[PDB]
Amino acid sequence: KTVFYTSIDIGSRYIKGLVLGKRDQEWEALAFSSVKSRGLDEGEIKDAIAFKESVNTLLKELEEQLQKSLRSDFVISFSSVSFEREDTVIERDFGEEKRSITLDILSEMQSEALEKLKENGKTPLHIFSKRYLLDDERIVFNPLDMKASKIAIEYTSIVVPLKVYEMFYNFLQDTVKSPFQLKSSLVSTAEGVLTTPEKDRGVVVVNLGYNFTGLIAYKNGVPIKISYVPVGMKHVIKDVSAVLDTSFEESERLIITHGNAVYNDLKEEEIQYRGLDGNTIKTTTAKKLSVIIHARLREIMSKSKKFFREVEAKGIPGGVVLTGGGAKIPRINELATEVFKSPVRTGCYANSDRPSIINADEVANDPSFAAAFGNVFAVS
Ligand SMILES: Nc1ncnc2c1ncn2[C@@H]1O[C@H](COP(=O)(O)OP(=O)(O)OP(=O)(O)O)[C@@H](O)[C@H]1O
Ligand SMILES: [Mg+2]
Repeated sequence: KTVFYTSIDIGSRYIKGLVLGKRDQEWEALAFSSVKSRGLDEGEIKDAIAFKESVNTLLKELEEQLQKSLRSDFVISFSSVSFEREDTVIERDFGEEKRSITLDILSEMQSEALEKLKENGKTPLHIFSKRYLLDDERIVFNPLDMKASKIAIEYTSIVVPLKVYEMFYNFLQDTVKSPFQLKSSLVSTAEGVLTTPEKDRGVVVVNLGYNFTGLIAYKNGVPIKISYVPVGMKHVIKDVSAVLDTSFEESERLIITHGNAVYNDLKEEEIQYRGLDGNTIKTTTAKKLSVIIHARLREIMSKSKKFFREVEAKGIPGGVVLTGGGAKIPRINELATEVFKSPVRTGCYANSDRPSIINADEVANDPSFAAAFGNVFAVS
């Protein structure tokens, strides 16, 4: 039997869809597509009508490719500036009795934790067992099948204000014709591009998103910090449009097709583009475009450099993994290496520890689909 794993990644610019099939442990990419996101500046959906259709267009495209009808459970991730880390510990005392830890005991405890994390108007999207202690002072890597008299588990969780949660939940409930689970797009991205030795030794994931740049760091298998910089790709595009009387659409087209993270060695070859709201065709050079881009990019990083240090107080054995649309700008890793002074690589599903899904060559190598993959594996 082929069990289906549907996944949606709601971004401020694009909504990515993906459907994976597991059969014998035969991960395959049965369907996938991307669509222009609508109805939300970001964080908030300011036009649920426009937004709901964007999600339906995606759903149509997906169902069509599958020559089927999606009725399986969905895993939907979305981006927010309000995601944050929260911990909680849960303990059990079986008295003098020396009970053996089973999966049941572990899920009860994780459930106890989920409840506790639901407070202060926040609600957990991801939970990670951080450490295990059997009857005070015996750190184990896996408590399962071990007999203890007492057990304490510290959990790390990524939470969101239920205010934001409701917003997405309500609208998606009237669009997705099946139950689902919301997830952080930043955490899922990390889960879909990182490697175990990386999540373990220490690594920083820098998502070069649209409205902002997301920051998340892992150490010892779980995230230890998460934040962002209020500077994203949207700003690089505003910059290009400002310097060149061009429109925002034309600005993005240029960035996507001619942009480069290193301008110093480019040729001054001519590049044409339509002026602001007119046929008036104007012209720039390859180098001038990249000069405008370069500035914005140096800011984004130089600005997220304090995060690098802030976590350094708890790791670059893994360096930085760049993901998101920005990660696709040519030679951006080269710019990042100079700014962060550490090893920099591009994140995508292919360069991860994760299973080598079959028929899935383009999206698995696309940084923009990282989260889509993460959503599925950030579960089972
Ligand atoms: N191939 C590319 N080369 C360079 N820049 C690109 C490329 N593809 C996309 N971008 C840039 O990335 C932006 C989209 O970023 P991204 O794909 O991270 O957005 P998103 O997932 O919709 O947003 P969010 O960060 O809220 O999840 C575009 O506005 C564009 O400027
Ligand atoms: Mg994204």
